[PDB]
Amino acid sequence: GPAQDRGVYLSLLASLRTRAQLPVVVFTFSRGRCDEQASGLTSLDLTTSSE
RNA sequence: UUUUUUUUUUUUUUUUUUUUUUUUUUCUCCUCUUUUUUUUUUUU
Repeated sequence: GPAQDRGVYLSLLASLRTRAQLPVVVFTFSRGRCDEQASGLTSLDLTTSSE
């Protein structure tokens, strides 16, 4: 769902940032919805202030 | 629920020269009448 796919995004991005496999590549099969994925999350902040 | 790839505005430059206005034709050709020729001279 529109609000449930975000749940999937914040589920996979939760049980993987704790462990060492934080670098992740998502092979989206559409040039259009690829930007839609990043647009509707808006909060990961996976960067240190030094980086 | 629609991915991936398909180049672009020709290369060249560090060659010598010791002439001179013009330019080139036109043929022989019946002159009508008072004359010898007047004359010094002086006032500029």
